[PDB]
Parts: sequence; structure tokens; C-alpha cells
Amino acid sequence: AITQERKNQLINEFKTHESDTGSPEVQIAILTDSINNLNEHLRTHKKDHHSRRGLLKMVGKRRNLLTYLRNKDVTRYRELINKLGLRR
RNA sequence: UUAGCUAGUUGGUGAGGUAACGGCUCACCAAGGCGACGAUGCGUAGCCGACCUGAGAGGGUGAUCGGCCACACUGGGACUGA
RNA sequence: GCGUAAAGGGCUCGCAGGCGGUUUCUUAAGUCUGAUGUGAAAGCCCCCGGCUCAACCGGGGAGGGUCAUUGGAAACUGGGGAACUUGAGUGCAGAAGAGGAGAGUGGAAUUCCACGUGUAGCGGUGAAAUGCGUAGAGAUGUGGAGGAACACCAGUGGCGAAGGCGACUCUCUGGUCUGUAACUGACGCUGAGGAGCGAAAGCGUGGGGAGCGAACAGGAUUAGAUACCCUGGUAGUCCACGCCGUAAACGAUGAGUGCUAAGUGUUAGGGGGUUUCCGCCCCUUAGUGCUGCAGCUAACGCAUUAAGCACUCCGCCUGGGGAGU
RNA sequence: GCCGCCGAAGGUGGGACAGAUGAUUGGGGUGAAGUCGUAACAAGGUAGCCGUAUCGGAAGGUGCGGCUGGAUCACCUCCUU
RNA sequence: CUACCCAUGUCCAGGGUGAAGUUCAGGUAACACUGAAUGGAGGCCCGAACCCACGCACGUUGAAAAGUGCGGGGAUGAGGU
RNA sequence: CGGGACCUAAGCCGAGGCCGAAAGGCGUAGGCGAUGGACAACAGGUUGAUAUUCCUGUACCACCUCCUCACCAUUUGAGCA
RNA sequence: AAGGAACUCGGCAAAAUGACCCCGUAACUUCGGGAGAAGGGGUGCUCUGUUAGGGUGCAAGCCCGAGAGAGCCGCAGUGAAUAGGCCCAGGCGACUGUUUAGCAAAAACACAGGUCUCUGCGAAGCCGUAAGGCGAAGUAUAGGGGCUGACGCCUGCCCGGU
RNA sequence: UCCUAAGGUAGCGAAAUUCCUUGUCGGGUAAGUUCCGACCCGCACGAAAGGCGCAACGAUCUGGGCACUGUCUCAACGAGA
Repeated sequence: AITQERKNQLINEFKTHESDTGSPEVQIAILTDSINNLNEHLRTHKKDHHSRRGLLKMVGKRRNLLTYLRNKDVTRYRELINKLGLRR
């Protein structure tokens, strides 16, 4: 992926500022959903090591941004984590 | 080419004990605690002021004098007494 | 210190750890400084005196601490709060590729088979022989089966972390660079362990076996031929599922960042000068090749893709054999 | 005086670790003078080397992939003129 | 009778060992993975009824033309009946 | 109550049928054949001898109507089915 | 008694060990074991004490009871009967099983696994003189035949003979 | 060097394979014609008439120890048939 309905749809459903395309909660949202769909799409044919290395790098980047948002705002980071679902 | 260790062990309460806190020792309760910042285990060794050497940083020894610890044929024990 | 002498981990992802853009208020945790305590004596050093001097003795000093207690400075590292944007990330629009995984399809060529046509050789070599051929071979014509690899484009081209990746089409997917520049506001760099991938040979099972082909068979060359050569030929190569985790895994150069003469190629882009075109030329990135200044060096050589110049971090090196035993 | 608690030495047991010594045997070192080859350094007589697999009295051979640390053409990039 | 088959019934006292599988807690990005509890499969283990027939002794014109007494193996299966 | 006036398993017999000197071998439709499936009764007494049988109280099973009632319908049909 | 395998081809045979609870348990491995490994300690009774705590019950009441402290007595505390003796090191065979009823249970045979081979189904082999039927209401991942016997490492050379 | 088609490779080896033989050496013993370990002279091992190792199991087979005993040194009482 991600589909445009989830790129603009997910950024529209999780926009932190009114015109903020970034806002690292938004980067954790788009990178998180794209990492999930890349997780099933990697699991569909479990031999492709190239796409797997992409899944490891992407999931690691989403983890580093998750720790960054956790260090940037405590309660908002807990609300973004418990709202998103992952990190548990 | 030692990653396990620990069960009075980790901690509580209670009692006893000694000059004195303390699992110091026991009863009862809990399941703790230490570890890559090296636990435990093997090895070696009294440590220090200092001495010798080096331009200095460092490297080596703990003789003789002194300060503390230990031991008194080997291994326990308690009495007298401050 | 590590391109060639010993020394870059095969390569990546990441936790702990180590290090970190600019402005501003506080702090003293480090950093630094003043006061007290204490660092016993003897000893080392400085300054005197006494044994005829000296060794020595004695007196007078000094110095020795991530040391405590305590007072200041806030420049720098850090703690905390506020900030900002090039770093890094998201967005928007472009570009590109043999990056990967799965399915399907297509030819050229070799083998084999069936039948026609035809005869006496085919084959191989340095020269021959083994082998095949009158059971009709080679060649040639037609058709069928099956496997493996895709010629031309194709190139010190492209992509990928590396090993590596090539016929064509589709699904699913990662990544790179360019361009303004909407947002975020340091969210980064490395990273021992740990995790993961890693040619070819192998290893287990089950498939597949057209070519190639260790071991093996025969003939040749030689004094000898357990080799070179030729004729054959098993495993393997192929596939799927698992283990193997080594290579001259090479650029014998770890990653990241900043700077420092130039020229000439070459893809992937962008801005532009006029240009409807086209095309030339400049500026610009990114990637990659050659030629070379400074600088490095033992010499070869490297040289904006450094082995230059500095910073962060990891790994490796301490004569050879013994012995990677 | 008797009895209870713990208590050293000792005994019993199964372990662990370390050192001596052991018929033989494996690799290595050094050396008498030795017997077999000529593998490697020239294109070293088949270019080596690296990893792996098998075979060989042995240096080694051969297969697979990789590298030039490859003598050298001859394509060839694209080098100074 | 016995060897085998086929059809249909029946028997196997009690207690242990603990897997696969699950659930929970931890764990990764999901897996993996790890531990607790749950779990009862198995020609598993012990051992009686039962079946067998390895020891020994006896008996040997025997209680008996194959047994008896002490012991013994199997004892949810390839089982006995 | 066990068994037959119920059914069937391996098997057996088997009209017709098929093969084969003969005798017979096999086998269809059929039928037999429990160790199976279906299935209504029980608690006491009792003798020198029989019992979920005799007997004393309850029951149960199927069939049929000299009888009694209840309810339908008269083939535009109760019911057997 | 005392000595203990000197008897004997041979510890044949007897003697011995044994029940629970607890501690503790090696080499080796296929990671499950081995292993009831080995080697040890406790148990009888009285009281505290209708113990602690459970099952059951409304209470009453029974049952089921660890754990301990005091104390008793004996040579002896699962006092009796029935309940494993172990531990090294070898050869063979993976194993549990099966066989010579009535001498030989074993190192024999079986066995999963491994292979070589045949067979396309009115079948290969079967029993039949044939009919019929097994194989089978099976279909080359299935049947029949042979060889060898888990597992691990392998399975070297000769097609002259037959 | 002669012959065959080829001359047995690995791994084992005085084994259930070995006659000379009790092959030689070492361990175990006081003394070990069996046993364990290796040397290889394999009379007459050897790779699916499998070779070689192999935890678990044997009513197998064979050495060696602990405990324990009438197995005996050497028997002697006592109870039943």
C-alpha cells in the first residue's frame, strides 16, 4: 500500500494541526498502517527477503518515532499509543 | 576455556542474645535478592606509609623502621578479667 | 596503527551503551576557584646546623587526595522550561531501474524418439585411438516429448545492505534520487551482545533429470600418467520444503558528517538562454568512470567516490613456525 | 551427678576439579645423507590463489563458484596528445 | 485339541510417569520464544485377577501320557477369552 | 424368564442360471443360521422336591367383541394405510 | 557360632532388597530418559487435640486430616503377611511381541524404516480342469514378489561367466 | 613382473570369524587357558547373504565389585510328610 483513501483518509482522520501534513503522530499513523499492510503482504509469500528487510526497517522506524513521541509529550503519547492499538 | 548464584538466602513480624543495630540466632509469614557497572567459581596474594626504576605518565616489590589485620604444633571451645 | 607489511567485522537491523544542530531563562550535577578539617611519624625534594668532611643524624620547611564540610563564577557538558530550522522525517509532484515474491506464456539451440532421403564413413586430435556406423550412421526433411538457459538490445549501463539480479506478461511489495517547498521541530549518528540475510560446494526428504559434469570406465601423450587431451559416465546443477552461515564474501579500504585545484566522460532528474520545433550552452543535483593540484605515504599509489584535512562510534592488529592445530 | 540443644575430629556415600603415570597411537618439531616424485615462484611446463566436495603414495588432480594478487594478446572502454 | 481367518460379545483390581493440545502471564512488529496452570496419549512404569512357561526343587511303574511348590515375564494391547 | 409362531451377521443351503467325462464346483432371487437388534412381572409365602410359574396382592402385553358409551363421515370418504 | 564365594563350568541355590513421605541422584543420550539411578533420614503410642485446613450438613453432627511441640516405653516402631537387590564393563539384537504344544523363548522370527522389481486394472500374482472369487466396492503416494532390518555415518571395485 | 572382467576401498580385526594359540603387551588378581584394552600373522573380516558405532529394552550370553548368606571350611540341631 498504502491506498490514497488511507493516505489522505488516514491523514484526514488523524490530522494533529489543521494543515499539518507531518506532526509525528501523523507519521506514526501512516507508517504504522503501511507497516501492518506490508506485514500481511509480506506474510502472504514468506520467502521474499527484500520486502522483509523493508518490513524490518519500516517497523523499526515506526518504533523510533513512537519513542520520540513518547519523549515529546507523555499523556498525548499514551493517548496516541492506546488509540492506535500497537506498541502493546 | 567460570552465567549462573543464593533458601537464614531476600524481606517482614515476634522472641532471645551481646557493649550494640542487625537473620546475629530461632518461631511464624512472604518469594525474594545478586549479576555484563562481572555475581559466583578457580587462581594468587597480608594491605598501607613507602622502596626501586622512568623525563613524566606509568611498571615492579611490600625486606629492614613504623600503622593496621591475621596466626601462635593442627583443629574447636570457653573461664579469669575492664 | 588497519589498500598491499599483522589488522576492516561478509552484510544489515536494532536494545543497552558512547556522541550530538542554533537562540534564550534557571541550575551547579560535572568544570574552575577561595576558607576550614584531614592526608601521623620516618622517607623523596628545598633551607640550615651537629659527628675532622661524607655516609649519617637532627631541626626548619615543602609536595602528595574524582577526600570531606563550605563560599563563589555559569563560559562549556548535562538537568529543566521556552523557542527556531538546514539536520532528519511526513506531505505534494516527477523520474527511473535485471531490487524481491508468487502464477502464467513465449521462442532460438542441444539431446532423444517416429518416419521419409541417402551411403560408408561420422567423430575427435598436437598426431592418433577408444566410441558410433551396412541392425542404415553423419548429413537432410517433417513431426512429437522433456529439461535447462534466455543471443540480439548489452555498455569500466541500471538497481540492491551485500551475496547478487537479464526472454515476456500480470498480482503483491520494498527502496532510491529530483523538484518546489505545506507540516514536525533534533524526533539524529554509530552501536558490543541479540535478531536477520548471505555465491558455490555440500546435508535431509520428495519431485525433475535435455545440456554440462567430481568420483568411475576406456583410449591416448610420458620412463611413469591415480593428471593435462579425447570418447563416454554417477552424484550434482533444476524445483519446493528445512539445515548448513564459509570464499580473493575485494575497492584486500567499517559507518556517519563538514571542508579542500581543476578537466573529461555516463546515465537518472531539475532551473535557464534564445529556441513551436529540434539542437546547443550554462547553472544545478544525485549516481558512477577516467585524468590530475594541494595534501598523505615506506614506495606503488589515493586524491571531493581520499588512503587529504578534523570530529562520533564499532570491530580488528602486537614477529614467524608451532597453529586456526 | 543425670538429661536436652548445637558442636570439632572421624566414618560412610555419590559427585566435581586439578596434577602425576599408563600398553599403544595422532599430528608436529629437529637432524643424520636417506628412498619416491617436481606441486609452487617465468604463461614454473595446465596461470595461480580462496571457499567447498570427492579422488589419489604425496606434493596434489578434477568439478563448482569467486578474485587478479594474470604472462599475454585482441575486442574494448576512453586516457595524454 | 491346536495354526490361521471371519462375524459378534465379553474381560482387564489399584496407583504412578507425564507429552501433544489448550488457557494464563511474559515476550516480538506479527511471529518466534519462554515460564506457570490446565491437560491425559502411550505396543509407557509398577503390580493383582488372567495368560504365558525362563530358573530351581519335586515328581518320574507320578496326585498327573507334561503337573505341583517357591520364585519369574506380559498385564490397554501385535492383548486374554 | 431362555428359545420358536420376529429380523439379520461371517457362513451354509439354494428354483432357475454358469462351468466340468460322470459324481459335482459356484452362484442370482430366496431362505436358514445368535454370540447381536427388538421384546409385556413383580414382592412375599410355600414343600420331604418346583418358582421373577403354584398361591396371595397388584400389574403389564397383544388379539377379538355376544356388551356399553364417546367422536367422525357416507366415496364432494371416516379410516386402514 | 567364626569366616563369608574359598564350593561350583557358573553366586545354581538359598540368604538379601523392598510400603509411603522427604532429601538427594552421576557418566551417557535419540534430549523423552537413564532414574524406584546411586546413597540416605523419618514412621509405634499419649497429650496439645471435637488440632491447621478441607468434604458434608441449618446447627447438632459426623467423616478426611497434614504439620508440628512436649512425653512414653521397648533390642526392634511399614515390629506380623505380601510388596524391587544393586553397580561397573563387554559381545548380539533397536525396542514391546512371536516360535519349536510335550527338552531348545534365544543372538532365531516378526517389526517400522531402507531398498530392487513387476503390475494401467477382464491386472501383477493367486486357488481353481474350468465357472467363480481373493487382489478390491483398492487403482502406481496402490497392490504382489525379493533382499536387508530402528537411529547415525555410509553402501568401495568387476557385466568375463550365469 | 604373470593373469583376470576386477584384484577388497572405508570401517572393523587373535571377534559367535584365529587352526599354530594360552599369538605379543598392558589393565583387572596374590594367582586370570575366560574377561577389558590395543598392536595385525585377516589360516579362512568387510559393506544391504550389510560394515561400523549406538542412549532405551532383553526371563539372552560373559567378566568384575558392594551388601548378604549353609553354596563350603565342617557340619549340627529342630518341625511336619
